Amino acid sequence: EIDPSKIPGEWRIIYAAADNKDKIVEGGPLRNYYRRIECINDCESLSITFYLKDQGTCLLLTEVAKRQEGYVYVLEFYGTNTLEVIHVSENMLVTYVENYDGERITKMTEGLAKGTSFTPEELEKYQQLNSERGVPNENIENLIKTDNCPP
Repeated sequence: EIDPSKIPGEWRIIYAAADNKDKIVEGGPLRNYYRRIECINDCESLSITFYLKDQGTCLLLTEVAKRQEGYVYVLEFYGTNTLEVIHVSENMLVTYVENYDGERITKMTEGLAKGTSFTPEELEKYQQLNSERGVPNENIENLIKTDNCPP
């Protein structure tokens, strides 16, 4: 059960995982450094602020994802995406994204944090969510360690 009151916040991304790992490694289009999620009209839309890093340059973007059904949203960004908020707590948010780039479908997750770094229970929860959705835990990338764009 998703509590929409917990969705908004100054989130940072710790981990991402994808079946097509090339999408989320450094230089990949779906390696996105979160800064903020804002709910618009009671989460009818999510306004998501994040950085892309390209050739050493930090690109600060805000993209708006529109509600499709429940907490599944849609946005065009390097292809057609659905983005689902699959877990949210006071300190953790996990997304599940399906991206179609005209050639491949990519299934991926993002593990976002507030406060201190992911605990062991948070790490395990993230891996369990991945396994439930067929996203390989062997394809987990640590994003926070390469996030050197402005706070």
